[PDB]
Amino acid sequence: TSVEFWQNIASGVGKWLRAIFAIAFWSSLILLTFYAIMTQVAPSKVFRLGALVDLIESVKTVLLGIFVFTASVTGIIAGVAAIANAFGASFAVSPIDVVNALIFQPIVDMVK
Amino acid sequence: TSVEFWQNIASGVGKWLRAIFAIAFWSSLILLTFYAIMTQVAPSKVFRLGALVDLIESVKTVLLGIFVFTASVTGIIAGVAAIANAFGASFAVSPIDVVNALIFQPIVDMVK
Amino acid sequence: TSVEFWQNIASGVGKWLRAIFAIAFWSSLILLTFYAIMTQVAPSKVFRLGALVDLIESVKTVLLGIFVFTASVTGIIAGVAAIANAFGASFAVSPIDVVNALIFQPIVDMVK
Amino acid sequence: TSVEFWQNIASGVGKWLRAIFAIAFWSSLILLTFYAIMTQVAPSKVFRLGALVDLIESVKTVLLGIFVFTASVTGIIAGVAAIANAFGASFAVSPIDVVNALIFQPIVDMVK
Amino acid sequence: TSVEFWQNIASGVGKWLRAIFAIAFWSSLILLTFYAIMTQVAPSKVFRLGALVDLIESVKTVLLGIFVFTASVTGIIAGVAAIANAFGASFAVSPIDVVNALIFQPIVDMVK
Amino acid sequence: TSVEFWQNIASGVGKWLRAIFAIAFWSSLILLTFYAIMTQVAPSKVFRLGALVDLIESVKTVLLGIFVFTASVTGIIAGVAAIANAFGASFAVSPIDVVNALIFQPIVDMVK
Amino acid sequence: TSVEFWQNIASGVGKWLRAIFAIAFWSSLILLTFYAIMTQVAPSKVFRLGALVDLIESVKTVLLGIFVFTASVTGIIAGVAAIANAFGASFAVSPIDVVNALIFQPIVDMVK
Amino acid sequence: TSVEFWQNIASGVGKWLRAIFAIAFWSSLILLTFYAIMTQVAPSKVFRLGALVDLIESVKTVLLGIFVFTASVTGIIAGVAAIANAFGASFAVSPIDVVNALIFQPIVDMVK
Amino acid sequence: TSVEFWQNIASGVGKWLRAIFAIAFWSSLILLTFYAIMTQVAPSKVFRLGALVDLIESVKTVLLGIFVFTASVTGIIAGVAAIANAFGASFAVSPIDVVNALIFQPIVDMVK
Amino acid sequence: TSVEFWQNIASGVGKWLRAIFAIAFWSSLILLTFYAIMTQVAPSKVFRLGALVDLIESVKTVLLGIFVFTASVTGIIAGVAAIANAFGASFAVSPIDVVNALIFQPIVDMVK
Repeated sequence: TSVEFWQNIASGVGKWLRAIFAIAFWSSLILLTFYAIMTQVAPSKVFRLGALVDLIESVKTVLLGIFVFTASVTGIIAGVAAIANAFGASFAVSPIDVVNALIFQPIVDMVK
Repeated sequence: TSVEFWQNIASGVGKWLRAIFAIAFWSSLILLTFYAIMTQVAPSKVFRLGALVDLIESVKTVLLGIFVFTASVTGIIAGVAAIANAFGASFAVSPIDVVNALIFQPIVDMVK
Repeated sequence: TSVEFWQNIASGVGKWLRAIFAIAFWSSLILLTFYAIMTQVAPSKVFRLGALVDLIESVKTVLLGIFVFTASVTGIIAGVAAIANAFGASFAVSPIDVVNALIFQPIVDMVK
Repeated sequence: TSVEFWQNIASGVGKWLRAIFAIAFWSSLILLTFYAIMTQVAPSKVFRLGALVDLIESVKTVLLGIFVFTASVTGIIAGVAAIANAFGASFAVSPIDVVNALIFQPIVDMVK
Repeated sequence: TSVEFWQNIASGVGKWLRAIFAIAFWSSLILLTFYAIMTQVAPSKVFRLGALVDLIESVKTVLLGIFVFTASVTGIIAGVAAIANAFGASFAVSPIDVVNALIFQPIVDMVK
Repeated sequence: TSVEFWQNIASGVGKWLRAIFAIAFWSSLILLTFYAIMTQVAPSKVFRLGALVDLIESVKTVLLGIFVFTASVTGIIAGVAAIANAFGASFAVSPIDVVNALIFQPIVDMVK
Repeated sequence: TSVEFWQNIASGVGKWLRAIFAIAFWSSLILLTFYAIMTQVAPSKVFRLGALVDLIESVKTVLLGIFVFTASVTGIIAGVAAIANAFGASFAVSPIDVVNALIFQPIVDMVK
Repeated sequence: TSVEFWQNIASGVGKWLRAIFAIAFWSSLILLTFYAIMTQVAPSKVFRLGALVDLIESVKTVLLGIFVFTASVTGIIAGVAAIANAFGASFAVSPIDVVNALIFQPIVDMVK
Repeated sequence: TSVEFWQNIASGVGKWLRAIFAIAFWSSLILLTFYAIMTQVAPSKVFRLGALVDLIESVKTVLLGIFVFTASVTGIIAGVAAIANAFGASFAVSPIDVVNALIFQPIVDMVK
Repeated sequence: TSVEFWQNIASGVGKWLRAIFAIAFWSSLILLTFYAIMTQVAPSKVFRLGALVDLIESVKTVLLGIFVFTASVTGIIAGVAAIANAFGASFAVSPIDVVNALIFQPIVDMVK
């Protein structure tokens, strides 16, 4: 119906999504903690060993997911910036600012 | 539904998990004590010897579990900090503070 | 063919599904009991230990499933209620009543 | 096919399982008795000593199993009761009644 | 190409499948026997104990599989019979006859 | 490929397994005899005492294994017979005949 | 690109696979030998007993694998031969020759 | 990479394993000799008696291990030979030659 | 707009794609290395075994992918060359040069 | 974004992985040393015997893992080299250099 309506809805959903993404990262951390208490308390050696293995699995998968997310954001922004070339068009969007704000800004300002 | 709802639930579950993790560490200590009384009271020499061996087993496994937990936390935090590089992004999260608060802060403030 | 026909079929299948869901929850409880007798009777220590571990696995998975179900119901109802906004539409559905009736009402009125 | 069919089958299997669980507990008691006669009759001192040790092993493992069972039942019921909160839902199930009926009611009414 | 061709092929494959299903049930029985001789001959106590545990595992899994099969057959036949209702259609198929012939008829007429 | 092929292979392996099971039982008997000659010839008192203890161990473990085997066979056959109920299905398999033929028939017809 | 090219590549990979399969069978034999020396040299009785048990495990699993392989080959060839029927088609492939050449021909011509 | 490479590696490891197995058998013999000198020199009667008992233990365990090894080799070879039947396949491997070469050929050609 | 514009863009994207394909192959190699360290460090035997299995999985899938890629390139080039026939048209493109340059040229000139 | 960026990241992760792999091998050596001190200090004979057995287990598993790693690397490189054939393509990669640099070069230059 009107432009600022869509602007407001997009901004709201964006902030909600980045907030819940930070919550998701810290939930991965708490799941790391849960596997820690599991390997601390599990009676048999084999269960503690399996808890250590899946702890390493969780840390590796969270790191890989973060890597893919940041790499994809940088890739899309740099691809659009480069595709502005070969045509003469100027794309001054400062990719570092957007890749910082979308990825690491919501994460940092949290205390557990 | 709302952001602070998820924030509160995550904070509550985090504090509960760290508290029960400290309880778990001190339960490992009391299990050490139980093996101590076992090797103190076991009539035959062989049973006292086995109690000593599994006492050493328990101390080694608790130390290894603590090592894996702290190493994994430091590894994930430092990996995200380093992956902030090569892209120009800034990740000022003070990894020492989080590795202290998640690992050793709940443990220290307990008296048995 | 006619409206009340579909109304009746939907109501019947809904009541059947909630009844069998309560049966499912209490079957999870009886499976907990089965693991209890397993760890009570299993001759070797290792089998009792594994029964304890999978008992904890069962309780954690049933709790997680209940959490996801209730959270999803609350999320859909609150999302529709909020999407009634930004347009002026009124959605007076009392989400608490529906999340109670769909989730906890069938469960409570059962005795094992 | 029909609701009361599943209700009857679940009730029957539940009563059978709790009865056999009480039988299991009293079988642990009779195994205690068997180790008692073993340490009473075993000719060499070492065999009587080992019978005493495994008698203590049996009593400790039965006590630990009972503890884990009752703690898990209380934990699941209290977790569902608490998860009824933060949403406004009411869960009036009287956890004490169910933890009594599932755990200690079948055990008490037996004479050996 | 022609109706009785498909009728014959379906009947043949059906009889072959039910015969091999009865063979499968009696092979589960012989596997029970193999675990019996294992726990009878295994030198160490721990191996006999594990053979007893996996013997119980095998009997429980065969019983659960038979239960799921018969329950699914009864469920599909009764569901089609009930779905004949609410429309006025008549479905006189005698579900007991089919659930007997598909499940227990091939099994009974075998001697090991 | 064909039904009677599988029938013949199953019957052959079944008879072989029951024959070797009877051989296993009588080998348990000969091991009892070996412990008897050990406690008869062992020079020191302690070795004769230990031979008596492990003789009792062998007899108790063979009796327990036989008990578990026969109880499991009776349990599976009676469970299938009872699960034929609640559905109307008839399961006329004469459980006593099968529990006799699988358990005690191969054992009896042997002379040592 | 051309027919005999694919013919040659398929023949080469087939001969390589059957040769390495024969190598695999004889490696199972050498693993049997390794468990033999383990149970011959293992100092404690329990380790020799476990080596005997896993030796039996290895022989049973190799025999079961060979059985499944030969049964599957015979089953596929006989199924295609039978499916040539009911349509009038002739399938003169001599299943015995192929089941011999694929299974036992590479194995026999080896000396360890 | 190539067939004769795997052939050579398998042959080499096989010869090494059979040689060390013969060394193991003769080491069992030298351990018999060590128990002989122990019972010859042990001052107290009880220690000589215990040395005699564990000497008998060693001879019985070496004989049992050799029996299990040769029986397992004969069993696997005869099982594959018999499983060649019921399918028409020919398995001309001369089981006696392989059971001789794998078991007794390395042992005989040694002088202590 | 102009021919050499499209020529330049196609050449640039082609070189970028072949470079990242070589990077992908060497990343498959480093993933092989990661599974190697996993099976080297994994505490329990089962985890090392699974790491070996998925290591073999990775090598087989990389080899199959390379095979499909090179076979598809050769197939398309040879198909166009052959379709030049039956019409009299000449297609002198030297398929070996293109299948070398597109497949193996980017891979070889890399050092890890 | 750019080629040398991916080149640098791949080279860095490769060197890090090979360094930590060498660390892993020497950690296997130190674990061998730990089992050595265990069997040196363990009071009862049975514990020293078990330490010897698991010492042999550790050496065998490290040797098997190294074998699988080097064999897989040689296999993939030789498979790609051979698949360069049958198409005319040239693959001059010197497999010996890569199998040396990826496997043994990081290991050798370490002093413990």
